[PDB]
Amino acid sequence: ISNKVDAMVDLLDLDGDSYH
Amino acid sequence: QESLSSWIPENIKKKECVYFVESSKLSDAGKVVCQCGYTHEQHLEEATKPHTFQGTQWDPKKHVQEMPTDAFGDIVFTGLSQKVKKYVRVSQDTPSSVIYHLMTQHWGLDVPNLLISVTGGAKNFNMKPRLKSIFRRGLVKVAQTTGAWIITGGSHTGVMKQVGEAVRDFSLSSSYKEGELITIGVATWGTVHRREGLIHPTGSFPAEYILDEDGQGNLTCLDSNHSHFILVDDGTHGQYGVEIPLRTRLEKFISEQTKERGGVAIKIPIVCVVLEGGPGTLHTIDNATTNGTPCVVVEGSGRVADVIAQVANLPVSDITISLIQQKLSVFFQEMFETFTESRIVEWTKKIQDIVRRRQLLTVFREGKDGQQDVDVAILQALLKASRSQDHFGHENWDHQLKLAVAWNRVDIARSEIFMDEWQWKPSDLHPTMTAALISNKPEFVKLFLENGVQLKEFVTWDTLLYLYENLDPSCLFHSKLQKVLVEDPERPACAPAAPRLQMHHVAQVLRELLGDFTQPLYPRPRHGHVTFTMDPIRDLLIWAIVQNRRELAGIIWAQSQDCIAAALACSKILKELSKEEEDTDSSEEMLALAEEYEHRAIGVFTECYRKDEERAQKLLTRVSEAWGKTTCLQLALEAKDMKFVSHGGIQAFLTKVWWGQLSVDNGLWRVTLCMLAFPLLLTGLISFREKRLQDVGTPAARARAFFTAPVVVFHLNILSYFAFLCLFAYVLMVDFQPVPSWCECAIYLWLFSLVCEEMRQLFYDPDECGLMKKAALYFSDFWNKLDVGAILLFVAGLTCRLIPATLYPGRVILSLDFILFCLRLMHIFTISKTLGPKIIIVKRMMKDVFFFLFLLAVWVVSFGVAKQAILIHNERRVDWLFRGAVYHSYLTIFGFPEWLTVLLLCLYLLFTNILLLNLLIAMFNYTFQQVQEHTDQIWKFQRHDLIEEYHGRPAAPPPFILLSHLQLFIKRVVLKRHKQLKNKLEKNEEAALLSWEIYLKENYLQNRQFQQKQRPEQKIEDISNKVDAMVDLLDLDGDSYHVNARHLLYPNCPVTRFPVPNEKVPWETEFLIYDPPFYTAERKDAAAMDPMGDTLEPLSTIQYNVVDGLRDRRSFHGPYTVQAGLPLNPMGRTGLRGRGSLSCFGPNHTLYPMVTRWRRNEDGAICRKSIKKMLEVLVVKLPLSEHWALPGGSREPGEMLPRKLKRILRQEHWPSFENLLKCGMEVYKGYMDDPRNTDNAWIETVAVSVHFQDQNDVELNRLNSNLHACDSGASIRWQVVDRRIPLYANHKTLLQKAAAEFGAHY
Amino acid sequence: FTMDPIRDLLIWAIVQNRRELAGIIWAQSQDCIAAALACSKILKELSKEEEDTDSSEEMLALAEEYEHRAIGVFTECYRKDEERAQKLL
Ligand SMILES: Nc1ncnc2c1ncn2[C@@H]1O[C@H](COP(=O)(O)OP(=O)(O)OC[C@H]2O[C@@H](O)[C@H](O)[C@@H]2O)[C@@H](O)[C@H]1O
Ligand SMILES: Nc1ncnc2c1ncn2[C@@H]1O[C@H](COP(=O)(O)OP(=O)(O)OC[C@H]2O[C@@H](O)[C@H](O)[C@@H]2O)[C@@H](O)[C@H]1O
Ligand SMILES: [Ca+2]
Repeated sequence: ISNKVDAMVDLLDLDGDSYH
Repeated sequence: QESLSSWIPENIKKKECVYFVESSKLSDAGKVVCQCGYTHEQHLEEATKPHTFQGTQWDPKKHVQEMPTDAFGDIVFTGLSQKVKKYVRVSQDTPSSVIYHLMTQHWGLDVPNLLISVTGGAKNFNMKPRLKSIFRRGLVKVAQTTGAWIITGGSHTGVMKQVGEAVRDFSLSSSYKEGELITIGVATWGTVHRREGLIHPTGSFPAEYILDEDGQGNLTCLDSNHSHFILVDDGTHGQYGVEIPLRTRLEKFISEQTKERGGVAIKIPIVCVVLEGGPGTLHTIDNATTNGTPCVVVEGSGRVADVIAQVANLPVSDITISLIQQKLSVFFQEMFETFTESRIVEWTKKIQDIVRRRQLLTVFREGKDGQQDVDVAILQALLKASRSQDHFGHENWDHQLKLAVAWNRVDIARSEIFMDEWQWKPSDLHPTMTAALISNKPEFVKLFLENGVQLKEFVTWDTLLYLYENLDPSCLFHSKLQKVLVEDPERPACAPAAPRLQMHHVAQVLRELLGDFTQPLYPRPRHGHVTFTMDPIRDLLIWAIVQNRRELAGIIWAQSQDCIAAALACSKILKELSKEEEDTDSSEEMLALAEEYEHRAIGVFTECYRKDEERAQKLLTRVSEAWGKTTCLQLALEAKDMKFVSHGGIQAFLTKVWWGQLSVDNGLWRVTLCMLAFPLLLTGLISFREKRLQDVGTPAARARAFFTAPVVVFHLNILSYFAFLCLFAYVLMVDFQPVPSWCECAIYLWLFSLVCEEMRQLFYDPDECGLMKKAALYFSDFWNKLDVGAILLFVAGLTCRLIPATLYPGRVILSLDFILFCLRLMHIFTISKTLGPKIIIVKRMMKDVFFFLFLLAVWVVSFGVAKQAILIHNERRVDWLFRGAVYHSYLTIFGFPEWLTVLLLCLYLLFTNILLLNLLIAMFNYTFQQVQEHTDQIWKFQRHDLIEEYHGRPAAPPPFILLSHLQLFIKRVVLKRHKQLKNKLEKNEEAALLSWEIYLKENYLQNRQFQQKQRPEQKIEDISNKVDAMVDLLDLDGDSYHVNARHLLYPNCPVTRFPVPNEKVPWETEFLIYDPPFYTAERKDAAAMDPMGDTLEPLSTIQYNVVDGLRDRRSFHGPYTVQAGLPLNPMGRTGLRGRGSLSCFGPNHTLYPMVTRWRRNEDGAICRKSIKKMLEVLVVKLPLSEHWALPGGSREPGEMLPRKLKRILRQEHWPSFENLLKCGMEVYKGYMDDPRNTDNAWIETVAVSVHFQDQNDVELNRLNSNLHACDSGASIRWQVVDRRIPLYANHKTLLQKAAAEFGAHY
Repeated sequence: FTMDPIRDLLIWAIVQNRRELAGIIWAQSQDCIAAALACSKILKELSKEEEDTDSSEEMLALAEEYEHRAIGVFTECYRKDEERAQKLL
């Protein structure tokens, strides 16, 4: 359950000048 | 005390209406009232005289006068309490310095740390029970810790009654605790019921006031719980509200003008708070918030609270006067119809001017899921207000944090106070560390540690003394320390009776708690910057462990120096303390803590054993310098540290001592066989370790090293004792004579040798200890008791054998002696593996079998006397019948006549053969059930002292121990343990050993906390915190006017103006109720200013928007409209008709010059902000302005208008030169917002800015020399520029407008 | 009105083995240490004559809980001020 809810909180937390 | 009673009629005044101006509306049975009607037919306490003018509508400025006050003093309520209460009647206008000097000096109230001013509804107040709960715990809990000053209105009604009750019961329930939550009440002198008894012309040092809740018409009576009383008088009688400006004015002067401890100033923080109110409440909040005190309102509480809390986050322009009465009439639904439009516009104006200043207000929100405290609200209402009030203040940074300690808010203090912008040094956290420690707050000391406070630098000597001065008085150790310190006899001469607390006192109680063997820890002085002890963290550990503070001690153990001594000492102290506790809940926790510390000691030592064993053995035999010159092992012995001594490696150390110089594995039978033959040891018969003795065979050294081992001396003493018994038995059996034999005298010689060995067993003193205590620890031993009983019986028997007339007595006495010696040999079986555990149970069951056997004796005595009385003739023989019946009773106990014989034998069979056997069965079941299996650990703990006693003993069997006694007795005639059980190591060695130890501790701690992370309760807690963060994350998915003009309280002129909302400001919008008073100043009819303050006459003829000669009566912005021959404000409406204190109508033109320069560092380069730079302005402070402001003058003269600001300030002749140099740059011109604006006479300005770019010698040199500044002013000085710097807010607008011209910061 | 109302309601709610109702109305009681012991005495004197194998166990455990409540109040009042707390017995 803890691994499930940590995957859940990870998924919910998921939401130049060119010179010489 | 009489200085007060003289001082009050000198100092304070009180108001007096002097003339009868008879009121038109005659009062309710007070028809003779002259518009105040206090105590006469008139409003007079003197002759109601004509006074040369009977002025109709007698002016309160002109009629009412001041008089010296006599109504002061003390008070008591008749029977309702027993304590006394101070009270003072005070004038309407009084300097707050006077009242502060009174309350400090002549009342004896020290300076506070917090000022809560609570306000609410007085006569008509109703509350839900949930609101009632916060007053009982939230207000009292936050008042009682910080040492607050609850200031409120003094009344017996409503909310003030709730505060009065909720502070009273705390004082009763405190159970004679020190200190009382001081409470000061302020009410008006007019609306007091029975105040005629209070006026005593002399000093009323006693007084009596009886409250009566019957005669309350217009008036109201006092409350009986407030501890000081202040009665503002006004001269009026029934007025409500003459106490608000005095309370608000006094609160500020107390908060921000009295504490200046190391610096400029430091302000005592201050909070106003409301519950539910009406028209008195809004005026109080509005008058308070202009003075800088924050205000927290509570949601879900009452009428005014809800209508403020609904309009909290709204924009300021969004308030409609319709919306006000709409939200008003629903919450005021009892008296909603009692509202008129003028009351609606007044309340709309007040709510507008309050919710403008969003910094100084907070809502409690009534979160109602935890319903946490007032404290979480009050802290944020401090912090938001403190930043806005000042940015350079440092008192709030250190004064605030301390307060945040006392309510246990670590998330707030971490997030808000410890973000940035403090620039603290770490040692500056030292005093606020200390109060975090005494108040037992582990979280804040953990946060200070993670922020970088060093314990080793922190604990000074005097700091430790102060720590012990403030022990928790509930604990047992405080009572024991008090019982010592009161019984301290050597403190004769001092100013007081209770002398002091010195460190040798707590050292003396610690020595008696710890045991006799240690030395005193702290020395007594035989008589700086920072005196340090030998080891600081030891002392703090002792302090935190005597008071049963668990989680605090668990932190500061982790920084300890030498840990294995420390955990065992803290186990010993707790076990010695938990016996004398006598409270059924303290003893269990105080025991389990000691068990946890035993676990910590085992956990460190089992690491250090596994890393390197032979070094880890050196850790036990070390003598610790810290804990009073003892070792670790003896400390573990005295504490009955059962689980510690049964560890494997320490038992291996004990065995390695036991087998001595030779190896440990060669068994016992081979030991007996090499004991049998002398050169068998010289042969390859036995083992050895330390192979220089095993390989290189030096047989003299090998024989000496063989005899040095204590197993050898043990077996030799056993053999000699055995032969002693056998030859003693032979001389006792047949070889006994009245003349002494020779086999007898040899045996008496061997027993003399035994008694001299027991003598040196008693007299040996390795370290100095109590000699009587040495005898006590001797005689506490079981086998010592048996040995001394045997020797005293022996010398008594030898005395009896020296009597030839008692030979058969004396001989059999020496028999009984023999029996004692037999039990001595049972001592041998303690050393076995398998028998000692059984011997323990015998030593157990002796204790109750004794008290059983006494009962058996009384039973058999009763039986014997009964049988002797029933079955004999009447006889009194000496030893015939009594001894015959005693032998018959011994035959019975060791193993018509028909009915009586059957009755006697059946009584014997039912009694002595049955029930006491069942007592024995039950008692020994209860005994043997209890022993369980602990017995092996009891034996392993019992193993040590035998090895000790044989290690100390000399090597000879006791016929030859005299050879040992002679050399030791002659060495102690002329002028120290062995170095295998206690040795003082090299200092250089001990440093390396302790560093190795303190390395290994941190390796223990990680495994400890990591496996503590695997308990399931920890996992459930982590899952709950995860899902609460998850539900929080998922739950996550105005019109600019002249607002300083509309603001009330026209300065230096006690008048008012009309309430004007944000709607009816401009001249375009019609306001049908707009009726401002035609207000003029007293100096509006005066000198060279225009006399048109009373321009209803045709005297108003000067030029409008044109220069009427020297009066350039023309705006820089544009042409003002004229109505009824007077100009109107082009900006809108202000609420006051007339000229006011201004010179003339329209604009009154003035020039505001500002000087600017750069702020350099110590080098001379520009100091830098985050992006911009630092700027300096030169400002003035007048002696009666209490404010810094710009040196700007009225432009009534042409060029000397800066000299009209600064003739006295700048110079006289060089001032005209700098005025020639004053050709600078202009930033802003036109109409200016100001509180001195009516609808007619406003202020227009021109603003010039002159600058110093170079900060060396140039234009600035002329400003330096051309300065005669000290003319008629208090102070002028240069000043840093920032957005928080003190000034008029009107001038702050000028600086924030002109700071863009040079790019300074903000 | 009677001499003390909440006493009577406590008696009524405790003779009928209503647990969670009695636990509420104990909290408003007047003199609590007498009340918890009286309600323990009534339950122990009643649970003997019950003769139902399921009612007697709950009717006994309730009395044990009320003994716990009396101890819990008295150990507070002892710790605050001992010599006044002796006057309570
Ligand atoms: N100082 C007073 N003492 C007792 N009663 C009062 C007082 N002032 C007003 N009252 C009565 O209270 C009634 C209205 O009470 P509310 O509107 O609930 O309270 P409010 O008038 O807002 O008074 C706020 C009160 O709090 C105090 O800090 C302050 O002295 C102010 O008077 C009125 O009928 C009035 O007679
Ligand atoms: N824009 C403003 N912002 C704040 N306060 C103001 C402003 N304009 C005037 N005041 C206040 O109004 C009060 C009366 O105004 P003036 O006396 O006309 O102002 P000024 O002449 O600059 O000050 C005279 C000073 O001499 C002292 O006797 C007196 O204490 C006052 O500080 C003063 O105390 C001043 O502090
Ligand atoms: Ca002995």
